Amino acid sequence: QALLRILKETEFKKIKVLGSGAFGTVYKGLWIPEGEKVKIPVAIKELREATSPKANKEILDEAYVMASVDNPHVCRLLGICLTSTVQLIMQLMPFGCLLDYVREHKDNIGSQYLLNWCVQIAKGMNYLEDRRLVHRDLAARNVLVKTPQHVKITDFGLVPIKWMALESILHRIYTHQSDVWSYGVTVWELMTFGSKPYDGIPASEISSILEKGERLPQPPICTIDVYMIMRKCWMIDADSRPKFRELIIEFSKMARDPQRYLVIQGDERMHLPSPTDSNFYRALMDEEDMDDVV
Ligand SMILES: CN1CCC(c2ccc(-c3ccc4c(c3)C(=O)N([C@H](c3cccc(F)c3)c3nc5ccccc5[nH]3)C4)cc2)CC1
Ligand SMILES: *CCC(=O)Nc1cc(Nc2nccc(-c3cn(C)c4ccccc34)n2)c(OC)cc1N(C)CCN(C)C
Repeated sequence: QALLRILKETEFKKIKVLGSGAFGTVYKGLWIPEGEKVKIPVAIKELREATSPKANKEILDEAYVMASVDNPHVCRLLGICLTSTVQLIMQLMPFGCLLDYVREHKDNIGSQYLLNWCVQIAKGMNYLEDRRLVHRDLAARNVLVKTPQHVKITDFGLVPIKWMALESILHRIYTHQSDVWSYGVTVWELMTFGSKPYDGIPASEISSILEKGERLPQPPICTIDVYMIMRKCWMIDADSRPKFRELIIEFSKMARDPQRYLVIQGDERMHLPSPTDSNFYRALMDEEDMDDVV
């Protein structure tokens, strides 16, 4: 219970709306420690509804779990303010979500970032599986960018039909193997630089298209090796889909040599940060003990 700090309304302020997500609106905010003069940027989620003391017990019970995750690629809940409409606090990611990031640097990211992102998302998901926590809403929008070299998964354990496995659409079954399905769509989002999956198709017909056997198409920058992993994530039998621990190894193998698995125009004119630049980013923005990029 020492991982979730109970906050007062007077020690933080919302200053700008960042967007809208699960159970409420997310703001960029400022934390002002009691008796201090500093202003610390934070992220604040204010629920879209009023709550009662009783429901706040269900909230705090889940909030203690959400604050107990410890992995470089999983976001941790930091605090909560039980003010009628509950307010949650986590670290603010200045680079935004990976979905917006990949759209904004479209066709200009490079293969080595993309593959390492897949490695890091799989590391976080494999961590959640080790904790026996199902995400249930993995998507590019829920992958935050701490630095361009370091992403973290957020908002797990809380309808996105076009990301859900077939057994989740048909029977609301959410397992770690259905998280693998959503991971496949998330990678598809990254390889298409943020395209909307099954765009233009009504949600009510998605289950039919999956039962008929059709899947999202192969991105032009993807070799067949990459598309196959995506397709193996979308097999109808959940236990036939790959494990997150296997996805880590496979995308790490492809990251040890990126240009053979992604075909991008100008890829050599990009490249990952030099160690000099990597140490600069980390001393300013990312002091965590993350492993390393491939
Ligand atoms: C009858 N009634 C039905 C529903 C009700 C209820 C309502 C809310 C939560 C609940 C309880 C706890 C969390 C969330 C949501 C929720 O959305 N969370 C995100 C999360 C999850 C995991 C890791 C992580 F870093 C963050 C998250 N996004 C943020 C954005 C900005 C600031 C803070 C943020 N916090 C944590 C549980 C039950 C109680 C019973
Ligand atoms: C994908 C939408 C998005 O996340 N946009 C931005 C997020 C920023 N930081 C941040 N830090 C912590 C938590 C969140 C967060 C969590 N959830 C569930 C959200 C839902 C909707 C919106 C944000 C959410 N976000 C951020 O830092 C300043 C900026 C952005 N924006 C607006 C775009 C990114 N880029 C232009 C800077």
